[PDB]
Amino acid sequence: MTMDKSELVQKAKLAEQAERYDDMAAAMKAVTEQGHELSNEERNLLSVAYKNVVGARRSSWRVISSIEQKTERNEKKQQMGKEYREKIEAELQDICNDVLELLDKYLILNATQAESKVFYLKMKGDYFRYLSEVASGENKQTTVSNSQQAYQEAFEISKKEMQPTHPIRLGLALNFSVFYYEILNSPEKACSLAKTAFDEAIAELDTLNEESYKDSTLIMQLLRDNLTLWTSEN
Amino acid sequence: MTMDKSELVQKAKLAEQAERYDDMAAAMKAVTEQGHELSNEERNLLSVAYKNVVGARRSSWRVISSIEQKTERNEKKQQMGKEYREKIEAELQDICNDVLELLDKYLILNATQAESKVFYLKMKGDYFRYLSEVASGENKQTTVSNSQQAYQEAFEISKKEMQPTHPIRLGLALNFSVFYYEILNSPEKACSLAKTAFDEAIAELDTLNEESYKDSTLIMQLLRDNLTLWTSE
Repeated sequence: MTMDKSELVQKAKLAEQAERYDDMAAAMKAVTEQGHELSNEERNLLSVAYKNVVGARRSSWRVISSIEQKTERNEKKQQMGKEYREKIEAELQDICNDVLELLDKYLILNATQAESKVFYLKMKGDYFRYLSEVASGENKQTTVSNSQQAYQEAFEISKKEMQPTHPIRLGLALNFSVFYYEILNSPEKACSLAKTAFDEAIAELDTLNEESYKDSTLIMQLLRDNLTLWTSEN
Repeated sequence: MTMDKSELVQKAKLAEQAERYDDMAAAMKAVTEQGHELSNEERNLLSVAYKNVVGARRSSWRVISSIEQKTERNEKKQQMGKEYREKIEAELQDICNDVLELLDKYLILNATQAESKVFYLKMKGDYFRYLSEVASGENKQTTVSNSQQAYQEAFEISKKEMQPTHPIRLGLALNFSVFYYEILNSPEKACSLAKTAFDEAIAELDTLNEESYKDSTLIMQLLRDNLTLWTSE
């Protein structure tokens, strides 16, 4: 948008406080479309806004999907359940596609440092993952594959360029391992990935911190908890 | 759109389960616009949908208003708080105005029994009251006056036609008394209305019935609590 960036950012913050996450996302999409690299604060606002927008549609889709499954002899209740589920699905797809287009058009190509690049490639993986959850047929294999590919690309960059305790690297490992567990139904790959990322970070508990170690240890703990759970479920 | 009434109702119910109240409201608006008197189930769906739609905006408006009064020294910051509040205010106005138009064009004129008519006039009062909360200047006096007028018209019918324990009649007295107290700053009139409604209901306990016993006595208790609070001030 042609609106002042600082005004759009302030509107995003107000929208967040008002719990008007569709407004928050529109403000940050407008900031993105100015075509400058986002600051850390701006990137976080964009990410929170769309998480919450897509989150609301995912929750509605789960509720309506349950109703629609559940055998329905009543012709109008059944047909309206299915049509409404389809309407929510399309809304969700449109949101994810809008994010994916921001990523491909502005965010990934304007990213000039490895950490930002990893952050955005991770987000691409996350939004393909959301699309996967509602996809069917060939489109499902395609979205799953695209999600894996974005997460893998992020991950190789993060291993080459970032410290293993960096919270963005750790957050990627968390999400990627959970992708394997929940989307690909592969607890073995999920464990293998989470274990390596956890062990690599452990090898560098030489952060500083003692004052700020928790920026890393809190996600490390999430990885370690998944590992213990997964190992004690197989 | 091509949906028939049964489809729209089913959609409204699905929308409610999904917490998609804007969709719920749009479905009940379309049902209304078909021009038939609403069933009791339908009238309740419409009321719940719009309560939730408007309630969300009002909640946002209160949040923004509070932030705007903490500060903030900016050319933007106080200015953006005000502009964003104003955006919320126009959204709220558009919702209330849509309801008011449904009420003026379909609901009130198609109502064939007193209880419906009172319900919808009360709602007209309620939605002019919501508009008042964000109005300023001359438009504020106009919305307040319109709220009072609709509540009054409802009240005159209810006293003539409905039992004093009827939950709609009691709910009207509650909302109307609270209007006088909170919006018009007239505690004496507020107390008088609440006290009369409470006293009339209590004199006719045998008109209570199993189906609406709880609904009635809960409102009667609200009226009695306001009365105790107000008289204490």
